[PDB]
Parts: sequence; C-alpha cells; structure tokens
Amino acid sequence: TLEKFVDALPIPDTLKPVQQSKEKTYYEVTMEECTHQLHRDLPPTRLWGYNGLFPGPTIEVKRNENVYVKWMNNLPSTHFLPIDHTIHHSEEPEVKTVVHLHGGVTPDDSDGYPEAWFSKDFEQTGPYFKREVYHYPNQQRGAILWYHDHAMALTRLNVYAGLVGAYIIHDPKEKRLKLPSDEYDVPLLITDRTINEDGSLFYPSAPENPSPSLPNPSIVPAFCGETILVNGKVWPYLEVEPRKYRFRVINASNTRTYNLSLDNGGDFIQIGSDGGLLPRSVKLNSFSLAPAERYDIIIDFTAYEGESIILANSAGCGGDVNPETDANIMQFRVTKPLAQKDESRKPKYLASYPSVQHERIQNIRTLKLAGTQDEYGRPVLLLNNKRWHDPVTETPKVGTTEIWSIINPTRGTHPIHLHLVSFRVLDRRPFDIARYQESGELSYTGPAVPPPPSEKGWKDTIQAHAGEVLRIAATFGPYSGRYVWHCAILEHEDYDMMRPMDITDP
Ligand SMILES: [Cu+2]
Ligand SMILES: [Cu+2]
Ligand SMILES: [Cu+2]
Ligand SMILES: [Cu+2]
Repeated sequence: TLEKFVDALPIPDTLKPVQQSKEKTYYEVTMEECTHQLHRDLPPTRLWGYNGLFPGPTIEVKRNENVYVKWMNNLPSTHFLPIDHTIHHSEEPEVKTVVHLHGGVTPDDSDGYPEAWFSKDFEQTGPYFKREVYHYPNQQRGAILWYHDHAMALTRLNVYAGLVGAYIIHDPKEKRLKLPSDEYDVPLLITDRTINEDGSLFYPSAPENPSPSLPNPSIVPAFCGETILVNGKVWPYLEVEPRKYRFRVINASNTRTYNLSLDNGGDFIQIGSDGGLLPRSVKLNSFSLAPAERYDIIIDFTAYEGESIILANSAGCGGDVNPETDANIMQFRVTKPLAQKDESRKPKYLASYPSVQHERIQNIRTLKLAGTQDEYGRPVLLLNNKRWHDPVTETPKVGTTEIWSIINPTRGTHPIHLHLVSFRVLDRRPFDIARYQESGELSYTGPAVPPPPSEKGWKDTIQAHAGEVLRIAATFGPYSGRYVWHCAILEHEDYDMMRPMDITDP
C-alpha cells in the first residue's frame, strides 16, 4: 500500500464566470467523465468531475452577489459504480444528477431537490425539476459552503465518484479582521477512498458476509475508505510559510467522521462553523468532523519553521484507527520562504453573538432516529418512522422559529442536516434507551449539557450522539418552498433517512 506524503496538495483553481456584470455573475459547470492520478504510484483513475476536475473548481462569491450557475450533465448513460435498483421505486435514466449547494440560502427550485434531477442535456428530468440555471443570491453570512450531487437514490454514488467542490462566501465587512487571506487561505476537502491496484475506484457492491438473500448490487449502511485524500490526492503534503494560514476544512466523505489533531501537539484556532464566523475564536487541540461539517481554522506555523507536522486522526471507521493509514490525513512542511511580512491576525472578537436577537418559539418538533428492516434483512434508517415518499410532516411557517428535539436511540451518531437554514445548538442530554424502545417513553439519565464552544455559533449539520436528545433552534426563511432534511451520512441518506421539509406561507 501507498507511501504517505509524496504528492503535493492540489489547490483547485477558482472558477471564472462565463459572464459578469455589476448586476449578475453567470457560471457554467458541466459534469464530465475524467481521469486523474490520485497518487505518485497509482495508474490514473476514471472519475466524474465538475468541469472534468476532482475536486470541482472552487467557487468564490461575495455576500449578496447575484449568482447564477448552470449545472449541466455530460455524463455517460451508464454508471461505473454499483447501483442498487431495489431501494426506491419507479422508465427513468440510470444516471441522474442534481447539484446541491450545501449551506446555501437558496430558493427552493435552485436547492437541488433529490427529485429535481436531470440526465444528459436535461433530456429527462425528475418530477420536481423546474430550471436549468440555478440562482444563488448569497444573502447570508460569509462562510464555507460546498457543492455536490444530491440525486435521489444515487447520492452516495455520485459523490463518491468525485462530484464535490468548495464554494466560499466572502463578506467584505469581515476584511477588517485581517484574517489570513489569498494564498494563505486554503480549502481542504477530505474524502476517504478505496482504490484498486489498476487505479479504479472501489465502492462495495454488497456488505460484509453477503447473505445470499440480498440483491446484487446491495446498498450498505456504511462506507469506510482504506485511504484518505485531501483535495483529490492520497496523503499529500503541503509546503507552507512559517506564518498564519486559514484553512476551510470540509468533510466530503460518505460516512467517515474524522477527529483531527496535529502530531506535535500544537493548537488549532477555530474561527468559523458551517454557518460562518463564531462570535469568539476558540483554541483547540483537536476537533470532531462528521460528514458535511465544516470547520474554518487558523494554524499558526510561525514558530515551527523547518518542521513536518502531521494532521492526524484518532477516530476509527468500522474499527480502531490504523496508525499507518487512516490515522494520517496530510503533512505540513514549514519550508516555504515568507513571500512578505505576515500582516494577518487571529482575533478573539469575531462577530456579533447569535442571541443578539430575541426569537419566539412557534413550535417544538420531536423527532426520532429509528429504522425498520426490509424485505431482504437490511436495516432501513428512517426519520420519525416515515419514508421519503410519505406525506410531508415537517411543515414550519416561514418567518418563525422552532425548536427541534432529535432523539437518537441508535448505537451510532448521526450528523443531521437541514437545508436552507442554519441554526443554534441548545443542548444534549442522555436517556434510558431500552425504556424508550420498550414503551416510547423518554426518561433523562443526567442533566442537559450545553454545546462546546465550537457549536455556539451557527450550524447546519450537527452530530446527534447515541443515547442522547439534541435540541436545536432554527428560524425558517427567508424563502418558502419545498426543501429537505436528512442524515449527512450518504449511505443513510439514500435508504432512507431523508424527508421533505415544507416551509409554508399564507
Ligand atoms: Cu444541504
Ligand atoms: Cu450535503
Ligand atoms: Cu445516519
Ligand atoms: Cu442535503
């Protein structure tokens, strides 16, 4: 297996507009079969990429920039990854695609609804499709967003194939904080993969111990890659200057949760969560990062000139972490000479607090993380006992604020994500699990615990741990329409831990 730290980290180019005016910015991105080398010692890999790139081009926008992206499909009619035709019921094309701007404050027909998919040149289109050219008005806080495929029953596959990319919102009012910028502001999209000797992607076509019950192919409830990539390279190194850098850390992995640290025991400074700048910077030695979460951090290399510091990982996936493989993410080498004085800062005071506003509670939704079992013996994961196709039940009123109480009686954590909104985190609290499943009755086995400082700002994707109740608060708006919410573990999302979320007007 593969030598760590032999390839330089790619930094995806910033996409140039096809057309741009003071009034609007117009982009085109076309999904393409392409080939790229993921490691010095691998034959080139066949992948699917936005504009033929893996990752996709980084998109950079200003707050309130009036942006249009025409997302196009120029992919083969047949997939190269194992499709399990038994998981959702229809004839439709095999390959369907739709692009979701994760974290985007987006009108509903531009949010990438799972059933607004389209095939090559939009020849066929799912029943919720309305438009070719998506509109992102970016009337939101500066933040790290990312874009990826969201097609019904295909998300885990189309993302694994390479359909991911970063999208950054710059709010000019933050410039005065003098945070590291430009070359010193670098996205890190982390994706675990398993790669065959011939260089092709491997994604499992059935679980461990294929019971000869199951279909072929069969969806699996979890995927753990043998290798870790950052920005499309296996275990890369990045040469940095001895100074402060900002990194936009994005977990673009299907299932895997990371728990990140530096091997010299040095510290990160977190300045931002999914929803933007935290009110105050937080010094951390480590942090958890589940699928779809984003951490905006500063790493201060000033005193570590000449050193090699590994970005390490302690969280296992399907087993204890292996020191020689998945315990490693990437390696910094502090050997780039300074291009100029480091005029960047690491302030304490970042932004006005979340409860700067008084909201009033319209509704309290109690939501259970559960899971029946299917025809073939496989676990099916469900939000509050509903399938995706059942009539909508999460129906908040535009303009109003709800508390959502997520109850997780399962043995694992679920990163729950809501489209459109970001939200504050209130608390987590433990409970009698056997009692909850035996009777449907909820008894707390300890006090409510507030979030850690990492989670005191704005979030859109949030870890709900086993045996706990998580409470979040969201004001739903500013758009009304048809959106979704789901577990961000893609293997779960596709079967069937995803439900519609209607935000109503009258
Ligand atoms: Cu999203
Ligand atoms: Cu997503
Ligand atoms: Cu899940
Ligand atoms: Cu989603």
